[PDB]
Amino acid sequence: MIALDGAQGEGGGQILRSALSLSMITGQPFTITSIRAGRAKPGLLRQHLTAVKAATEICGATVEGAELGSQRLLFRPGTVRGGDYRFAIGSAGSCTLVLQTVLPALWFADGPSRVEVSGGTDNPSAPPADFIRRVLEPLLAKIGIHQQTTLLRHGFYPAGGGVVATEVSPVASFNTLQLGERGNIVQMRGEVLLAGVPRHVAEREIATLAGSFSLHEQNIHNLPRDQGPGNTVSLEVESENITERFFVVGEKRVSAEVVAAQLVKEVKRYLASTAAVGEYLADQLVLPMALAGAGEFTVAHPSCHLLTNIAVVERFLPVRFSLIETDGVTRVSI
Amino acid sequence: MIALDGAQGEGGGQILRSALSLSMITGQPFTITSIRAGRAKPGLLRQHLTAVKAATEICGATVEGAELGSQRLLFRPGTVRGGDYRFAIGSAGSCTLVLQTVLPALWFADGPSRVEVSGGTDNPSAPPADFIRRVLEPLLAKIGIHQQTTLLRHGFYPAGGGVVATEVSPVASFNTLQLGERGNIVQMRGEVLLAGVPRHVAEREIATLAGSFSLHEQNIHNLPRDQGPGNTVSLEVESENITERFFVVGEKRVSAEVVAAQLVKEVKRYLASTAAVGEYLADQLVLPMALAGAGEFTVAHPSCHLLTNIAVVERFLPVRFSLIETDGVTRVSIE
Ligand SMILES: OSC[C@@H](O)[C@H](O)CS
Repeated sequence: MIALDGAQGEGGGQILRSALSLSMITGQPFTITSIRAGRAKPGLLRQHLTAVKAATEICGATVEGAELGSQRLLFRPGTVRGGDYRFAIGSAGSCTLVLQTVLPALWFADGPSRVEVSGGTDNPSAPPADFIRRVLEPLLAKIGIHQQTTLLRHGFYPAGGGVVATEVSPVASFNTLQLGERGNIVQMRGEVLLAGVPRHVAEREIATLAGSFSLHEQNIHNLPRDQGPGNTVSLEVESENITERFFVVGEKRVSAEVVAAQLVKEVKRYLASTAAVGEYLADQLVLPMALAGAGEFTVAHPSCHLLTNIAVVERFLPVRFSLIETDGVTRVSI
Repeated sequence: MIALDGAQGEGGGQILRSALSLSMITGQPFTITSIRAGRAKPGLLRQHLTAVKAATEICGATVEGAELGSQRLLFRPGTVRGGDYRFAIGSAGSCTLVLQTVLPALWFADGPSRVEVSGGTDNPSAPPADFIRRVLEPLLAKIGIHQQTTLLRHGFYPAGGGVVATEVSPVASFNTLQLGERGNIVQMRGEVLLAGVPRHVAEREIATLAGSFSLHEQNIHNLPRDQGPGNTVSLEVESENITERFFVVGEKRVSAEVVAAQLVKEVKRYLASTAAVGEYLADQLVLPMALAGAGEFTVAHPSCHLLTNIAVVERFLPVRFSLIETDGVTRVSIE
C-alpha cells in the first residue's frame, strides 16, 4: 500500500492517472490524498471519476472515495483483463486522458483488448487524441508494445461526439529505446484539419507554416460538418532518429494566423534545441521506459510534469531515473 | 519587454514574487498573464498585492493591473532606493513572502535599508520567518550578501501579530559559494518555542527528539501568552560545510509526540541522502548564486519549485543552470 500525496509537483490529475496505471500493472494498491487541493473545483471532478471507473472495470478494483469533490481515494486493483471495452466521457472530457489511464495496464492484460472512448478529441488545452497514433505509437512499437489507435470521429471542444478506438496486445518483452540526437531533418509536413470552418482558414494557416518552413506536403483534411465547428493544425518534423508532430487546436475567437503562428513558434523551439523529444512526449516515454528497465531520451528542459511522472513511477517500481541537464539538453535515463 | 505566463511549472505566487525581485534588480520591466489561473481564488490576492505594493514603493514603479482578481500585471521598475520601510500583511499573511520579494532588490539599492514587516511568522504550511536568520543568512553572507533578520515578535497561524525586521547593505562584491557534500556531522541542537502552551508539551517534544538523536543542546523558549497560542519545534544539523535547521509548527489539536515525530521524519529524510541542502533551502539559493554568476549546491531531488525559480531567473539574468541528478543526489551549478 503506497500512500500518495496528491499535492506533490503541479498537484493535479496527472498524479492520479499515472498511479491508477502503475497500480494496475504492478497490482500494488494505493491511497492518494489532497487530490487537486488548490484548484478552483477541488478533488475528483467528473472526468477523474470517469478515468477511475474505467480503470476499475478493466481490473475489477475495489475503490473508496470515488465521488465528486473527494480528496481521498483508495484503489485496490485486481487482475487486468482483456476484451472489448467501450467508455463514454462525453463532455469536455478528453479521450486522450482515459486512454493514457487504461492503455498501459492493458499492455499487461490477460489477452488482447479493444478500447473505445467517445468524448473530446481536439481541445486547445492539450494534445489531441491524434498524438497517440501519430507520434506515440511508433515509439511504443520500438519498445516492444503493440498498440494501434484509430480516430474514428473527432469531437472538437466544446462539442463532444468524437470516437477513438485502440487495439492492444499484451507485451512479451520490452526493448530499450535510446534517443539522444534527433539526427538531420528528413522532411516537414503540415496538415490542417477542418470541420464546418471555411477552407480559406486552412489556406491561410498553411501559408503561415509555409512562410517559415519548407514543407514536403501541405494537407487539408475536411471532415463532415456535423463534427464541427473545428480546426486543428499540425506540423510533422520527421528527423533521422525520430518523428515528432506538434498540434494547435484552434479556438473560437482566435484567427487563423494566430493559431498558425503559435504552431510555428512551438516548432522553432523544438528545432532550436538538439533534444529528440518535446516536453509532452517526454512525459509519456517515462512509464514505458520504466517498464523496460532501461532506455533514454533527450528533452530540452525538465518540466514539472516530467518530475511528477518520474516520482510516481519510482514509488511503484524499483527503477530510478537519472537526469543530466547541461547544454540546453537534458538526458533522461534509467 | 519580458512576458511571463504565470501558469508555468507550479502556477502560483512564487513566479510573481521572483519576477518582482528580478525586475527590480535588473531594471527590466515585465508583464505576467494568467496569474494563479487554476486556483480556487485566482489572480492577485491580498498578500500578492501587498507584495507588489512593497516592491512598487522601494523602486517607484509604474504598474498596471494591481487589483484583486487581476490575472495580468505589468511592472516597470524605477531605481531601487535604500531607506527604511514598513509593510503590514496583517492577516495570516506570511512576513517571509514580502521579505523574499524586497530584500533581494535591496541588495542592489543605492544605500542601506531596513525592512520591517508585520503579519504571520510561524505557520504549519511553510518554514517560519526564523529560517531566514538561522539558515539562509549565513549562506548569503558567504555569497557576499550582508543582511540580518530579527524576529521581534511571533505571530502564530492563524493569527498575525508577529513582527520581523531586517537590515541590509548593498552588495559590494559577490562570491562563489560551493556546496558539495554535507561533510561530517558536527552537532545537532533541538529547540522548542512555546506561547501559551504548557511546558510539558515542550518537554515531550524535546524527549521525542532525544529518542532519535543525540542533542548537543535542548532549549525551551517560552514567549508571553500575548503571542500565542503557538508551538514551533526545530532541529539544527550543523555539519562541517553546512548548517541546516528544520522546523514544524504545531497545529491546533496535534499531540506533542506527533509534532515532534513529523520533525524527526524531515530530519531523517535529509540525513537519508548525502545532499548538503533540503528542498526549501535550495529554492532560496538559486537567485543569489545566479547574481554572483557562479556557485553550486547538492539537493536530494529536483522539485517543481526549484525548476520554476531557475526558469524565472534565466528569463532575466544571463546565466544557465545545470542539473546533474545521479546517485541519489542532484548537483545544481550556475554558469
Ligand atoms: O501542537 S502544539 C499546540 C499549539 O500550537 C496550539 O494548539 C496552536 S493553535
